[PDB]
Amino acid sequence: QINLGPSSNPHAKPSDFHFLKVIGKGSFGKVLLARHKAEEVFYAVKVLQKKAILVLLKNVKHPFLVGLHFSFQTADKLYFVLDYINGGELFYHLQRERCFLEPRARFYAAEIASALGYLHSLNIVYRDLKPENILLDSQGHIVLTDFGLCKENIEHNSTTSTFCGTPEYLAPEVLHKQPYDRTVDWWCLGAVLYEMLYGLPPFYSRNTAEMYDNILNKPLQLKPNITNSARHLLEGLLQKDRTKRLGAKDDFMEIKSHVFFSLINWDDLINKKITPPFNP
Ligand SMILES: O=C(O)Cc1ccc(-c2c[nH]c3ncc(-c4ccc5ccccc5c4)cc23)cc1
Repeated sequence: QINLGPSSNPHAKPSDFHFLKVIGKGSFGKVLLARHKAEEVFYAVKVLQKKAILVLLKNVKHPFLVGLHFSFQTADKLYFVLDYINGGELFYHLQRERCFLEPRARFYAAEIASALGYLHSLNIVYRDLKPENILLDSQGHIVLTDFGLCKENIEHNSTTSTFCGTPEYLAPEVLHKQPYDRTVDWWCLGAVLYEMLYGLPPFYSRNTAEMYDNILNKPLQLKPNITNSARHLLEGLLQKDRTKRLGAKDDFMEIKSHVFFSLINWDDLINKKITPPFNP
């Protein structure tokens, strides 16, 4: 038996679920579309094998983090019942539109920002924010797929391909392989916003090794057609030196109070009062 925390359900079994189709295979297992036999509703169920593991689960609730309903385990597998977020991946919409308008992009960046800031206040670092970790809900609000699995305890192939790697934003410090502090999430935020405005990740290249080389050595070139506030924020968030990066000295308060997010009422944002610019 593995300790799963307060969300643990000693009664729940795989026999309670009707699995329909595979949702998505990640680094830490597989996610499947399942309909509860009794309750008659749809859940995204993440399954991870117990032989893959070498104080493991710490679920955090937030209007912009996916909700963990309960968790259960068999002799071989672990199950994590999550909200089925149906609005589709944010970056699917991005591809279909080539890029986002600034008010649109700000909205999404702001919702992600708040969730990251809240986690840091509880001494939790997101570590590896990816476009595949960002979804919109039925209404059009940002939902992050991370629910609290201790990632530094799961055996998985992190092997990187030569051309056309898995979309991910590796900060300069992560490439040097230095411990994750909060400021790594701010780089990821900046990279998410960069891609939202420009259509591709910062320092992008078809060659993965060339891409890493850019991240480390090539100066951040921001093309025109974005506002000064957007320009200044990206310059701040995509600082290669993490002691100079925006949100180094005062974390979320540096992002929250930035001129780019002037139009954001953060109280209304968490309370989902600002209606999403796009409805799925
Ligand atoms: O597996 C990993 O490591 C990382 C990871 C990835 C995803 C999720 C995830 C939790 N809940 C979810 N609900 C829905 C979806 C989802 C996916 C594709 C869709 C395509 C079209 C329309 C709706 C779609 C919905 C994905 C999740 C959790 C962990």
